[PDB]
Amino acid sequence: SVAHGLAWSYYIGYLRLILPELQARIRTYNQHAVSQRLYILLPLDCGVPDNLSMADPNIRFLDKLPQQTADRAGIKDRVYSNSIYELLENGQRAGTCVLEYATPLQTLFAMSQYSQAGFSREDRLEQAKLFCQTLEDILADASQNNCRLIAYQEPSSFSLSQEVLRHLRQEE
Amino acid sequence: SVAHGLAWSYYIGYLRLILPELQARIRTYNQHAVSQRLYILLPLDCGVPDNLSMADPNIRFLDKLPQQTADRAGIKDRVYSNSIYELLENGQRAGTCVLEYATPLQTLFAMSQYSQAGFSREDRLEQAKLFCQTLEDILADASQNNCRLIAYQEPSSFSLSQEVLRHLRQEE
Ligand SMILES: COc1cc(CCCc2cc3sc(C(=O)CCC(=O)O)cc3cc2OC)c2cc(C(=O)CCC(=O)O)sc2c1
Repeated sequence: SVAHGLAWSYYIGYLRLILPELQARIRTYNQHAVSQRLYILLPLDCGVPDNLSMADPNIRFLDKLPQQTADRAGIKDRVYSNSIYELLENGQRAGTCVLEYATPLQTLFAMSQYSQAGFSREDRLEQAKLFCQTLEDILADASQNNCRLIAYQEPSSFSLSQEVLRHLRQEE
Repeated sequence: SVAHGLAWSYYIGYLRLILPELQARIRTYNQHAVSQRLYILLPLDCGVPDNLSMADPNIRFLDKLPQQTADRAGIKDRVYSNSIYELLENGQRAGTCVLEYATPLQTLFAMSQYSQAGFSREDRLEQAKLFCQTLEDILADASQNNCRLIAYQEPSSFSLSQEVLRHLRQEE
């Protein structure tokens, strides 16, 4: 309901707008190597920290991609900013990619805390799963070649960098 | 459902982040007069053009506000851009304000066109109304002093600039 709408809104209002322009931005950054594809982190616990290096020190901020701008609903030159991270493994750089969390999962988290939202805290997991499955279904028929969904459930020793590396290595 | 979630997501993922910083950005622009408050256009027909001057020539782009940046879900310095418009009336500048459409209304429009979205085209109006009422209910208890909702239904001679001016003049 909320998850279904969030997945559609994230796709329509964000991914549909950045993904067609992403490959050219990465090619530009590389010519001035960062992997292609936006790697989207989908923690099913809906824990969305703003600083990726805090979630895993082995996920190290490298640089920002050149920004994309577009006139969007009266916002002239609405800016789309994306960050490049290096993934470390036993002190070695193992991968470089454009990475971010899916921000609707932070909305699901925050909504469950507001009494007026009518969203119970114990419904978070079911809604996160529906969000991930819906987004997967959208991207299958859309965008798909320009991004990779990294959905995961934390157990208490978990490596976020290893989770991303497993997806990055699958691309060969 | 989709409208309820969109209203909550627009508030949590956007308005909650820009509205506390808005007054300082407008004060800065004025000291270097633009009205305070973000004026949000809510067309119940869900018609969201990207260029405001196309919707009404009497709504003239003036300048961008200084951008706001924040680290957001792994996006370092995620940029929030907002545009300042002058409102004209019989060739006279009648008001100056930060104006944009609510982008979730463009999501409602686009969702109704995608077969996979399970959203019928004839449900748009009911969903737009629910989105506007929910956002109003959120802002009443939140942010409210930093923005003004301009919800309207087009009839076939309508002045968008006059609709905004009526709200702007109410602020005195
Ligand atoms: C219009 O519907 C959406 C929905 C999302 C999913 C997250 C929740 C949310 C985030 C944003 S961010 C936002 C704006 O920046 C306004 C202008 C614009 O839509 O581009 C509007 C909304 C509305 C939202 O819920 C409806 C989204 C996420 C976006 C991002 O820019 C990702 C990074 C971030 O969340 O700040 S644009 C965007 C647009």
